[PDB]
Amino acid sequence: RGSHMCDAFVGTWKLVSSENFDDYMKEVGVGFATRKVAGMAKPNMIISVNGDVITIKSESTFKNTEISFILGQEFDEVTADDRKVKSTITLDGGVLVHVQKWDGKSTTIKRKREDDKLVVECVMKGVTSTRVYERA
Ligand SMILES: CNc1ccc(Nc2ccccc2C(=O)O)c(-c2ccccc2)c1Cl
Repeated sequence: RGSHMCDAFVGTWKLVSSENFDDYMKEVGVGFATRKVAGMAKPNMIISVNGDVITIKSESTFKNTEISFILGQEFDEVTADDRKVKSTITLDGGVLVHVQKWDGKSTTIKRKREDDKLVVECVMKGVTSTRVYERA
């Protein structure tokens, strides 16, 4: 297999900035204790591609999580805050667009390359949080 555009996401990433994440978690429905502990965390994100399968791992003092998926194909995901969601991830003009559905609710997580950073935008019902990662 040759190179793919999504190889731009591959690597080891560390959180360097976070904005409005507590308000995003509130809108998602995360409880007080989980919001406080999750808000302290500085995750490392490890992204790899093998054939059609993309794997995103998050390692932190709060939780270690991992998803593997094929673009456009729905999968089960247990989130760091212990939601059991149905997830679909697609590539839209270079942006990984991740929709999570649960309990009649929906949230969208976008992952984009900007300069040498990986920018994550989390959106729920008018509330956005921006989390910026740099290469580890
Ligand atoms: C609603 N709850 C919630 C939602 C998103 C989280 N994290 C991320 C998810 C996707 C892409 C990126 C991130 C990131 O963390 O940037 C976390 C979280 C996961 C691990 C540690 C801390 C928070 C939590 Cl709890």
